[PDB]
Amino acid sequence: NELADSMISAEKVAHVQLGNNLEHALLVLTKCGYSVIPVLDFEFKLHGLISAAMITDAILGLERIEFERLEDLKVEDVMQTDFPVIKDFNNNERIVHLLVDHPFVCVVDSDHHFEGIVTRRVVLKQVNRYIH
Amino acid sequence: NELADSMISAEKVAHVQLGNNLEHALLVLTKCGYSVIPVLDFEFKLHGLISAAMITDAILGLRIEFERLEDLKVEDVMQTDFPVIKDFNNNERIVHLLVDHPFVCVVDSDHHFEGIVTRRVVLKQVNRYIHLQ
Ligand SMILES: Nc1ncnc2c1ncn2[C@@H]1O[C@@H]2COP(=O)(O)O[C@H]3[C@@H](O)[C@H](n4cnc5c(N)ncnc54)O[C@@H]3COP(=O)(O)O[C@H]2[C@H]1O
Ligand SMILES: Nc1ncnc2c1ncn2[C@@H]1O[C@@H]2COP(=O)(O)O[C@H]3[C@@H](O)[C@H](n4cnc5c(N)ncnc54)O[C@@H]3COP(=O)(O)O[C@H]2[C@H]1O
Repeated sequence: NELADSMISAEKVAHVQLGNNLEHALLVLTKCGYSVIPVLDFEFKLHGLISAAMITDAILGLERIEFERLEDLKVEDVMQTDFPVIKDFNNNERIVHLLVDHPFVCVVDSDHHFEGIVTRRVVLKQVNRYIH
Repeated sequence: NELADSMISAEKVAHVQLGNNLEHALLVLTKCGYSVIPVLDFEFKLHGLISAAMITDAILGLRIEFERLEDLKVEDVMQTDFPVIKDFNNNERIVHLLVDHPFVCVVDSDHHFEGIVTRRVVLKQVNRYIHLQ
């Protein structure tokens, strides 16, 4: 229902490049402001999602949060790999069902090439539009 | 509408307390799994919202300076300008805020924190409507 024409194009999407370390990923997360962003390789294929909580949980020590380890771990060590996806817009009831539990959903082609995202905000804008 | 009945009760909402340091706030954020949560005082008054993004941005030097986490208080970085629900008389205002806020706190007239209203409850009704045709 014209969620297709609303998808946030991949090139406007903040992301972390695969292979980067967690120090770098924290920097990208902090600068862009977004709490969960996708992880891509140099061909812009989607491998996972990353957040600050994923990074911090991975450096929890027995006495302190071991930040010195941020340099040593890479984003693929801690990124989330099981996450829903959209391959086409012929099933946009699925998008809405999905958005109930996921702030955004990645859309990809058959080769898992990252096309962009659909966000809750897109839907809620339309809901507020039909009431007022 | 039924928006009132679907509020998440306060006892189910993770929060950090005033006066703690930024390291404490990170541990709570990381442990509870939510990325933005309220800041309450010892009487359950609502004072702010805090995320890891606010925390890390506050120690972002010229490199991130994690050593200052023990010296900064949550009230030094928490967000203090945010909307709140006082009543459920104007629920189309609640739909309007969810456009730009993943959740909105509801308070009583003394700013005691009573719970939150999340985008998720509106999205469920949307999904329900489409399932009925
Ligand atoms: N820089 C900004 N400008 C304006 N509003 C902002 C904003 N940052 C956050 N918000 C508001 O906060 C909501 C939650 O953002 P969060 O980063 O947790 O979660 C976001 C974020 O993780 C991801 N996302 C959205 N846009 C993105 C982008 N350009 N790049 C990367 N990720 C994005 O999708 C989730 C849902 O986004 P949605 O827009 O529905 O909902 C957003 C948006 O309504
Ligand atoms: N344990 C869990 N079980 C089921 N689903 C989970 C979950 N943790 C996260 N999610 C899903 O992820 C969405 C975004 O969560 P986030 O922590 O960014 O953003 C959350 C968080 O900042 C806050 N929030 C919601 N419930 C909370 C709670 N019990 N305590 C503290 N904050 C909460 O309101 C935002 C919107 O929450 P909403 O439920 O609309 O949307 C949630 C929820 O649908």
